[PDB]
Amino acid sequence: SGFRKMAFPSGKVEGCMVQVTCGTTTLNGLWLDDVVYCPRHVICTSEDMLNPNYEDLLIRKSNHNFLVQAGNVQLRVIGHSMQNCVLKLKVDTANPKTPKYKFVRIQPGQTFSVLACYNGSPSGVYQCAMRPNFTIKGSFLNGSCGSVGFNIDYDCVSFCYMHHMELPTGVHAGTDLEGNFYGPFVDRQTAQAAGTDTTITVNVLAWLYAAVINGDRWFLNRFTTTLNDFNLVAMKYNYEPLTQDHVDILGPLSAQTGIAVLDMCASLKELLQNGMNGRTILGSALLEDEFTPFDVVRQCSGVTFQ
Amino acid sequence: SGFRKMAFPSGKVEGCMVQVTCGTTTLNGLWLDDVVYCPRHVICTSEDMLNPNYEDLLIRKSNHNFLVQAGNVQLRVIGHSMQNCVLKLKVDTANPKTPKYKFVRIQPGQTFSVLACYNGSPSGVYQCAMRPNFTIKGSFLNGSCGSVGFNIDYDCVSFCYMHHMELPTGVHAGTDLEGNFYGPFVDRQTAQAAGTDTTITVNVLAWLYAAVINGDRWFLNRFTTTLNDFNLVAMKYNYEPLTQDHVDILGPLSAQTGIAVLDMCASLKELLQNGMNGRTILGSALLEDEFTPFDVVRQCSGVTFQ
Ligand SMILES: *[C@](O)(C(N)=O)[C@H](C[C@@H]1CCNC1=O)NC(=O)[C@@H]1[C@@H]2[C@H](CN1C(=O)CNc1c(F)cc(F)cc1F)C2(C)C
Ligand SMILES: *[C@](O)(C(N)=O)[C@H](C[C@@H]1CCNC1=O)NC(=O)[C@@H]1[C@@H]2[C@H](CN1C(=O)CNc1c(F)cc(F)cc1F)C2(C)C
Ligand SMILES: [Ca+2]
Ligand SMILES: [Ca+2]
Ligand SMILES: [Cl-]
Repeated sequence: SGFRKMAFPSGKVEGCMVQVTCGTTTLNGLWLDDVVYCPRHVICTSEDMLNPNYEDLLIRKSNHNFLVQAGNVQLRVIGHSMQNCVLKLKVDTANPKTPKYKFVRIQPGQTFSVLACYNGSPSGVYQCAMRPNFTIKGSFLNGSCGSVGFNIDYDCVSFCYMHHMELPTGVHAGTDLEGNFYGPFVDRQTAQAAGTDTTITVNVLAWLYAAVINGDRWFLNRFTTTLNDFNLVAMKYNYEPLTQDHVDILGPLSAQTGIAVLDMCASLKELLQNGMNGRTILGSALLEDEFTPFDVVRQCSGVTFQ
Repeated sequence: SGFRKMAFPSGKVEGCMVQVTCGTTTLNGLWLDDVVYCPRHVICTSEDMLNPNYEDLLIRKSNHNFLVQAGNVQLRVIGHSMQNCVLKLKVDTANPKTPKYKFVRIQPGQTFSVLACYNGSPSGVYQCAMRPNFTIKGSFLNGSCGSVGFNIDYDCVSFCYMHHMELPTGVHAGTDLEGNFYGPFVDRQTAQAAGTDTTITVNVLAWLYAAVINGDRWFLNRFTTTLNDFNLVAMKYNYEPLTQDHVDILGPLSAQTGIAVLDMCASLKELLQNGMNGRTILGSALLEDEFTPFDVVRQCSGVTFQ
């Protein structure tokens, strides 16, 4: 028993982390086979960043301008191109530790692990969600750019995120591994603000199922609701609409606990309208929306990876 | 910016995890050089566990009775002994992935990462604290026994915990790597209860320093207090006494923020007596006591490991 915010084991991603230096700028790179992926603003100095011409700045650079280190060892760059907001540096050595991997673009509401890195060396690992407003609530300092976020499915690392920037309010923005931003953000030092966020309703329900499984059951009421009446209440409290797909995805947790999704919706409606009255659920005083239904089943079923 | 509950990168510990089977019972082992460390109750069946004679049960076992798998590969056991609550199985192959490591016995209040494992395969990683009552608030299912907890100091893995058991209220108990229990617990299925817990005062202060560093400053008052007057208030709210050692350990965060430890004590006293009035600190509605001063400086300074 017990429920913790749990990250994927980081070992397969640790073996892929390198340092990329171009001039004054060092950040992190991801070394898969014979390619290093990093943020394209490694080619910028301090003044450049207000409004850089990347395509232009990159012409003034030769392969030899990029210093790539995998721990001690220097990797020799033998090619380089820009894809959207990411650099691909071809190196003369394939990474012998390259895991089986995929590049995925995750959906808002989905979770992943971040391996926070400085100078190509891993700092820590923590679980995040892609917020509805396409930001993450991370912990990133200057030097963390190029750190990646990922899921592991048995032996396969699905890379979904590369860190580029911080926004007002201490939230973070980045790209998929094809260098396309999540949300409307751009890799320029301009006035950019995150959209208003919303609470990921399906994840809050998944977490109430995690509470029941763990014997924290005080908030279960005797009532049901319709999907329509539920979404009218959710709307007031800045919660995303619950869809039928969301209901279907909650099916297995519903069946394991013997609590219909619409009955759990009736309990969430009461919590939203009445508050928690100083009580906790799974040790928390606020409703948690950063656990997917999959995360709940995995953690409560003890699913493992290669 | 941003503050997350962050685990150590798990890669060095992942390479040490194996499966140990004795009869019907499979749990996890830690393979360092040519020795596998696991919980000694791997030699028990279901009925044994009410009050096992370990010394006795272990005599009926030969080396060949222990099936040890490192992924696919079987390891051949060529020796076995019991040290307190742990088995040492000598194997004919030294682990080529053995990191530089130490066995440490941590102090209550100190944090570590758990690599949750099933059938020798890693599940997830999360940060825990050794509670004052010698329990941890973990996430452990049947099959997780032998999972280890650890700190990384640059290249060196300090093993401090091996998982043995769950207690009433969904909290967990285990041993150091010399097989001695943290707290008064025993590896028998008896009525055992955790002592009353207390809040780790020094860690709450470290976390308020983390809030200020991150620009969450609303709870800072204009007052100071003496150490004695502070500890009289702490006592009422079931907080540990703050010692001079604790004050000295908070010195660097005090200096970085320009807030004397006794001034921050005055602010915590007001929070304890008045509550948070529906406000949050670093996104939390409750005071957090599972971040050490070291954890705060590391996460806010971007310290990395080999
Ligand atoms: C990254 O380049 C690195 N070397 O680590 C760095 C990471 C951030 C520093 C602080 N925390 C981070 O995650 N990224 C950047 O410096 C990016 C790059 C230029 C500006 N920028 C920002 O993050 C700007 N941040 C910012 C705010 F957070 C808030 C605000 F009001 C204005 C800001 F500029 C690029 C986007 C090219
Ligand atoms: C471990 O042996 C394994 N194979 O994973 C297992 C781990 C626990 C199962 C549930 N969560 C765990 O962390 N340990 C045990 O089964 C230990 C071993 C015998 C009993 N036991 C318990 O954990 C008993 N738990 C228990 C309570 F949690 C609460 C309660 F009121 C009574 C209990 F027995 C040993 C201690 C030898
Ligand atoms: Ca050269
Ligand atoms: Ca044999
Ligand atoms: Cl909370």
